[PDB]
Amino acid sequence: EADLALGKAVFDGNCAACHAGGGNNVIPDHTLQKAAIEQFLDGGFNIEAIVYQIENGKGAMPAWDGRLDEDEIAGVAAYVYDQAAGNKW
Ligand code: HEC
Repeated sequence: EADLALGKAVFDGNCAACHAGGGNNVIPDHTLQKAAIEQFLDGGFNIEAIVYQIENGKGAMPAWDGRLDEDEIAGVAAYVYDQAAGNKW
């Protein structure tokens, strides 16, 4: 599901610290656009993957399974996925 209203509100405080504007801090190449996600998200460019990765915490990335609820797990994923797909980053 998701509503961008909520999803971005989380992003701003939670994700942006690394991925501000579809960026990174730790790995300045792994963004959140499709050219990154397609290869660097184990599972490839899918919402279900992003859901099932955001919670699990791939590599040098905090696991969100206990921070981000069945709501914002959907919320922020949907947000970044839209940006990614659209080129709206
Ligand atoms: C810095 C402490 C991070 C925070 C905060 C978040 N992410 Fe991240 N993410 C980070 C890194 C270094 C990586 C790559 C790890 C590796 O093994 O090299 C990622 C990866 C992602 C991906 C997959 C695509 C990619 O860039 O490799 C996605 C879809 C992603 N991250 C989403 C995401 C969201 C929505 C966050 C807030 C809930 C978030 N990340 C925080 C580092 C960091």
